[PDB]
Amino acid sequence: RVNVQRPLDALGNSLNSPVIIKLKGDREFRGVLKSFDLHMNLVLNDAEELEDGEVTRRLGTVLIRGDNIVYISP
Amino acid sequence: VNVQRPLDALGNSLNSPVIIKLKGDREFRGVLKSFDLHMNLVLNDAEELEDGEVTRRLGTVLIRGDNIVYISP
Amino acid sequence: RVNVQRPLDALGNSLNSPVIIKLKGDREFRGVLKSFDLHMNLVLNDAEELEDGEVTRRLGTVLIRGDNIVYISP
Amino acid sequence: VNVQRPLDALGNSLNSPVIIKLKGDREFRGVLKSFDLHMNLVLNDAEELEDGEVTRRLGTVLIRGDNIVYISP
Amino acid sequence: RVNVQRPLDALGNSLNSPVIIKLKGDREFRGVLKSFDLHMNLVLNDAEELEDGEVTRRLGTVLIRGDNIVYISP
Amino acid sequence: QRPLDALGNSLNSPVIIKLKGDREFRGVLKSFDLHMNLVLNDAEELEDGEVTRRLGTVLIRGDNIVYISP
Amino acid sequence: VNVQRPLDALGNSLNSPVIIKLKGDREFRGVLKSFDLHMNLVLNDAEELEDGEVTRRLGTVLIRGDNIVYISP
Repeated sequence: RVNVQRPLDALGNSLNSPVIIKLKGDREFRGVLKSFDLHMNLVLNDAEELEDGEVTRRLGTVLIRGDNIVYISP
Repeated sequence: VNVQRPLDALGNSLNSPVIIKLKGDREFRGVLKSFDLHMNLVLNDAEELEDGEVTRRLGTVLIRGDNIVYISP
Repeated sequence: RVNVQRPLDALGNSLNSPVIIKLKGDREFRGVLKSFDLHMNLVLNDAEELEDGEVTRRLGTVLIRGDNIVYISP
Repeated sequence: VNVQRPLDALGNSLNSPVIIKLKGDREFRGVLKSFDLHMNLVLNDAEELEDGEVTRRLGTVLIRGDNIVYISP
Repeated sequence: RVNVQRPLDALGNSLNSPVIIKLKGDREFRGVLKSFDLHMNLVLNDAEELEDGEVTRRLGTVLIRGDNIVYISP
Repeated sequence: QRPLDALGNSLNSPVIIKLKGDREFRGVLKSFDLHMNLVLNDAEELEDGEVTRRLGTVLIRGDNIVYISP
Repeated sequence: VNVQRPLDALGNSLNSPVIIKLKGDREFRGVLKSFDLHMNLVLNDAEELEDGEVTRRLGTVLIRGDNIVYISP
């Protein structure tokens, strides 16, 4: 299901489906996962940005730098 | 655990419940399903805690190793 | 549209197109993407630094250091 | 202790009680079982302290090196 | 004026010309760019530090470490 | 062309280690590497000048160091 | 200074007074004696400042490069 040595496959298993991205310092994105690399840089389509639990705006496409990521959940 | 391989502690916890303490004093409890040398890891049936209070439940979650303070089997 | 393993093709796809940049510390920039590298260092032309939706400064061209970027939205 | 390798101080503390001080004013105590060059390390019968008082017991724990301020063998 | 893959070449375009350096913590420096490396470490001559639009210090020659930089503009 | 020598010339001597967050340590330099990770003996931690705690031996990670004064 | 060698600025400042601005806004002033590519450096007769006023006097101090904002000869 998730190769015990490849945690990032969890992202692969979720391509083109809705995911939750928790960022550092209270930000969060919810959108369709379209792409990602080993650094966890990733692209979401039709994404909503949330700050402190509230929606700030919706972005057609967004590239998130992996270094700002805390966790990802399908 | 080889005195030169701290990560072996992780391998010895695969499929077993663990507590992940993140920076910013955030906490996660769940079943360790995967991990790499950077300590990125996947938990199943996970729960996010805040002051001993579950604030979120996730069936599966990928945690970046850079934000981890400690992992307790 | 973007290769599932190359999140950066989203930037390649946006060369010479308007983009929004969100930096750590909440600073925000808008401009025409002209260049970028794997570190996400990038150059914008006709850039505008924003705050509360207000343009607090304009720069004909600016080089932004990638390590300060949270996200980029084409 | 080789003046060319301070980590030897860790090697000399293997299986002995140590004190770990993390950034953010967090502190741990327990038996050192393993560690690497990054200073990631495992403690057994570990305890987390706050003002000298023991807040919680974690048993086995893997601590990431990047969060360490100092280690008192 | 810069290769789409070489954003740092924007620095080369400013050599011996005045530039504006914005650092973390909302600090700004202006001076003539004299040198720079791949880390964005750079040296300014006749440098001045600004705040609210006014020079708060005159530093003359100064070496600025790249990891503190947010952006650079001609 | 090698500042790390300054430390070498201080081996077995009392030094002052100033860390980030305004924390300060004083002890006898016993060992150190290129990353500036170092070991102090009879180390003393202090705040506002007053010693807060004592450590017979401590390993300090270089990445937390602001400066070292012999 | 060579347009490709920013470090020459330090070379040209050896045995000369310099101002070191550190992250956390601390300020140090003293005579530059040595430095490496990582910008670690040694100052003689260093003085620490705060809001423009001295705080401490040091005879010799080694400053780690990673904490530096800028160095002004």
